[PDB]
Amino acid sequence: SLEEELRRETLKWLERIEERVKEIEGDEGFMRNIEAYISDSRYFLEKGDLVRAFECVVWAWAWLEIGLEVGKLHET
Amino acid sequence: SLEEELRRETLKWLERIEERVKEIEGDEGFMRNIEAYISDSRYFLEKGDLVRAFECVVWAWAWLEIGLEVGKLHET
Repeated sequence: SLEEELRRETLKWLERIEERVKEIEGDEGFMRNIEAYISDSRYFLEKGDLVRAFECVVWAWAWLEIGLEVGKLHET
Repeated sequence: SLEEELRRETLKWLERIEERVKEIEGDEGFMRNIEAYISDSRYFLEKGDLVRAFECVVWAWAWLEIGLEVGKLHET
């Protein structure tokens, strides 16, 4: 149930960002960080490390959202 | 045990940032976001919403770390 809640949220945000990353462009470091935590969330999700899996999806989203906010990233 | 793992990590990162926020200065929006998710992590942690509690601590840290990286925030 806590396992259920973390799995559902991780997958939800991970499926969203795998699409979202494709819609934005900009600073290559920001973009590399994004893919780096996307890869890591995917990897931990698969082997069942749910806390690290969720932790990496939130970092991926923060680099993405904050990148957009400060104009290091732009929608295509 | 998953409850244990989320509680331990949330508290650990929350006690660290409550100190850390005091050591840095800069852009007031960045700083307001930081305190806003610190407040929210504290609130969810207390009522037992562990996933949202952890989720807010990671956002608080990302605004802080990324703020430092892009030089919107500085160590005092």
